[PDB]
Amino acid sequence: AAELRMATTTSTDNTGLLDVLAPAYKKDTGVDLKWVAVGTGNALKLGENCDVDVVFVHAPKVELEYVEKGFGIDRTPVMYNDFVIIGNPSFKQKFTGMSVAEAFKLIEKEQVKFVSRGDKSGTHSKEREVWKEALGKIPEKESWYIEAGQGMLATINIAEEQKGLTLTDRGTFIKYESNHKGKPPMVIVLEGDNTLKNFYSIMAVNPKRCEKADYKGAKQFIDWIVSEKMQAEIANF
Repeated sequence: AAELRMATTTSTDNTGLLDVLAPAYKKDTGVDLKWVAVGTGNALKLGENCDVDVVFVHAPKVELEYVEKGFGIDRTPVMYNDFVIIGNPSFKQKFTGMSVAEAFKLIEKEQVKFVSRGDKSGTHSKEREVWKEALGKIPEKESWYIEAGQGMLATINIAEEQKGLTLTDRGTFIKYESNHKGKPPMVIVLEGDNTLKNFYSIMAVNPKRCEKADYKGAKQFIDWIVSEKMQAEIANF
């Protein structure tokens, strides 16, 4: 009967993360998670306006703005659905033992085809971050660096078509895999590096501006997530 009201993002909702957390939380705590999944800006606006108790999003840029502006507090990452580098089976041997930075340097050196989302995407700005960390620059103008301007799944097909590489979240690759049953066009070629980790952030609505937000409920949920049992539990999804 007790509940906690959450504004989240349509892409976050689609990962199923929340559908995993909610039953587990109800079991430990007796509280029902209730969420609405909208646009990023609107998810934050819902917290800004005192419509929810907590906010759950996937965009570190604005998350930080948000905290700054005074809208959210207790920013708390939940790691999930890590990014991986994929390409045809040829490539796996190529990078064995390597960090992402070492592999990307190699990609540049040998000029292997790399396909970027090249759209307004969470995956795209992440992938840009990875090149920046690896080379100190985004190879935007290199002949081998192609910007598709397409959804994740379309840019995987382009990478496959041009016998090159791309960066995708694990969830989509799983979907891609269920499509091409049998013998794989595409295969995980690099994973695990810390810079490839994926985080979704929970923030509590600031009680100082939202007198009637259930900040208690918010802090309880956040503490639960942050707790070792759930830290260890989450890592094992």
